Amino acid sequence: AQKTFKVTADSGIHARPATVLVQTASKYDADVNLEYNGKTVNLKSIMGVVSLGIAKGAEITISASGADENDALNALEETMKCEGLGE
Repeated sequence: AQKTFKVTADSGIHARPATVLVQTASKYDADVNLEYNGKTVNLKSIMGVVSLGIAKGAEITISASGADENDALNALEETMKCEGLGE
């Protein structure tokens, strides 16, 4: 499944926020991906997510595919909202 968000954090997704998203994604069996502007990366890789240079105002899609895909997605959505990263 997938869900789209808008990035609202001023400094966008640098290493710190990227680490938060990966630590959550890392807890699930599903494959978890982050798409931005037509580029797709593993959400279980910090370097992968930082390489995008995602900034404030960006639209991103997160998908999960597997046995815990729907709880994986919920987790990430909450992670994202609690941290002020995106909504």
